[PDB]
This record gives sequence, structure tokens and C-alpha cells, in this order.
Amino acid sequence: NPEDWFTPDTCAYGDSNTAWTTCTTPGQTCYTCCSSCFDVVGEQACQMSAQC
Repeated sequence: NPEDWFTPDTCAYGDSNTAWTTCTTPGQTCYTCCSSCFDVVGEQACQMSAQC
């Protein structure tokens, strides 16, 4: 869970769940959002997770 990661202070989504989830979806900034919805773990974790 992106509880220790994910920064809702610098992302549209204020939730780490919906954020990660909404991040792990088909779009234009699927892997780019992670770079704007995480720090290092959230991004590095969303990086591999992100199936885009």
C-alpha cells in the first residue's frame, strides 16, 4: 500500500489508493503520474506496477 509513499500534497488525488490505482491505468500519463503521485518508493513501486 502506497501509505508510506505517495504524496497527496503534490497530486490531484488525495488518496494513495485511488492515486496508485488511477496511476495503474491506461492513459497518457500513466507512468508519468507516478512521477507526480509518489516520491521514490511510490514511483519506483508504481514504475514496475504501472502496466503502461
